[PDB]
Amino acid sequence: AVVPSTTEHRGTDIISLSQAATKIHQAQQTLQSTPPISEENNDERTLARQQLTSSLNALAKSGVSLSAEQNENLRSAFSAPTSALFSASTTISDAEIWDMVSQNISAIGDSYLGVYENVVAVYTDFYQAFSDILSKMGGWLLPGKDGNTVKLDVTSLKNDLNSLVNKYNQINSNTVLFPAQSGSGVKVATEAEARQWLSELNLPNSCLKSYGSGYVVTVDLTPLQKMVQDIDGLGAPGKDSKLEMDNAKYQAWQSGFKAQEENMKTTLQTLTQKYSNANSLYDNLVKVLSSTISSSLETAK
Repeated sequence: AVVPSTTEHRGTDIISLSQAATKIHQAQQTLQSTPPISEENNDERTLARQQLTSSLNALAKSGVSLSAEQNENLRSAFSAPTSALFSASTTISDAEIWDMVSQNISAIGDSYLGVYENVVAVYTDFYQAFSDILSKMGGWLLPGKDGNTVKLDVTSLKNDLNSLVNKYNQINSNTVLFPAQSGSGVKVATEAEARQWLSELNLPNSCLKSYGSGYVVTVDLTPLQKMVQDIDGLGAPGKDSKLEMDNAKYQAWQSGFKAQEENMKTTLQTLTQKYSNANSLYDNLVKVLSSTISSSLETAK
């Protein structure tokens, strides 16, 4: 080829670089606009990453050239990471580096981000449910028949709470934070792994539960369960109606009920913030990617 061109890349190379940029961006847009709040949503995030992965393999497979800086840039940002499902972290060829990028980014997208997504999706759904019960408090609290007393429909409150605790007490694909429950038939992890993610999510050991050959991490039911305990503690209700109690008794019970609600709120917040940092971390990798692919298309003629 003695005719002037705009790039040392091949037409077949350019097609790959192009599709990669497409996937990279569609991925980045998907991951930034679709929150991990529903199972369907997570499927789309997961998909966007898989397609971004494929695009990368195509690049590596195609053996698409790469300048020195591009190689070192890509290398640096992607090499030597993913240790302990924590965040921890020569002349390497071009085909070799795409494979690395394709390998590592996928690990992060799955073993890390993917977990956080699933965590926020489960914890979200879980707190939502608790919120809904909480909105029924209206028709469950009425001032005392005479003067200073208050009637609490302890029974209905307790029933609801219990159903909630009962639902998430099971071990299925709607109550497991880690590992993510893909498919039919419970997915367990080793205890070391279970405990790693337990630390990562700053969750109590109670969230750790065994299932056959392995372990899984669930939501934290301690708060809800203390709530039920206290309700049981107010003493058996009236005949079949509500339980009456004076102010002191009621005041103390309520503050406690708020303390427990407050607890879930704090767990949840730590989870979403941590999810955020994960998602961000992944995005920065996707930026480096788009940045390298962009530099690779620059008119080098």
